Amino acid sequence: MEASPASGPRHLMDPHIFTSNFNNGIGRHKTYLCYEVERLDNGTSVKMDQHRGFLHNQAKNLNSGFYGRHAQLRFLDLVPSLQLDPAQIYRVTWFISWSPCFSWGCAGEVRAFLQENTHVRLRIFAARIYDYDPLYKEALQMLRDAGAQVSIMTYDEFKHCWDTFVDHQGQPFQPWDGLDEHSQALSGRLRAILQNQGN
DNA sequence: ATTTTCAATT
Ligand SMILES: [Zn+2]
Repeated sequence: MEASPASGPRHLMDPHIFTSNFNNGIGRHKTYLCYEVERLDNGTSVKMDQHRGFLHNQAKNLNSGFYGRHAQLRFLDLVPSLQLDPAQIYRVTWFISWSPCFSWGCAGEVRAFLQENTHVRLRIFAARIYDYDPLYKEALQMLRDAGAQVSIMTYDEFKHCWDTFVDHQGQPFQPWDGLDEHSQALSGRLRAILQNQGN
């Protein structure tokens, strides 16, 4: 297991794990949540020294054997840690490999946060939409009520994501021929869920 | 455009 270099900083993401996790292929994949924090200044976006970070659904705990719930809930507690103030506007984007998520408290608590902080802008990016049965359709509409901000990832974003999430020299990102077929479906799948809004 | 996928330990 070569894994990422020990002398290297944990801020860099391994290329195999990043590609394998973003590959969305059939086999074994660990759910990962990536988020970014930026400070807006009079309409001017400003980035801090380094607030990039991500969370995984895999943790350790043999003595308690207890596992954390949805990674989205854990990030919710990360909001108060930053101590965001209502006098300023901050842009927070959450990236999740899967979009579907059945739960009566996950989206419920997340929706309550948006209602409590209407000045906070939250963007949700769905790398792939296929994890829960069609029921997730109603769950998506519930979150869309307060999170009316849904966007799909594009191949161009993948190139930048690798450089931003991965910074290796001599190992360029090698895109797989699968975004074109899903890229068009992602737009069709996203509008399909919103099409129910006409009802 | 589609691909009948692992996640709590030893
Ligand atoms: Zn959830």
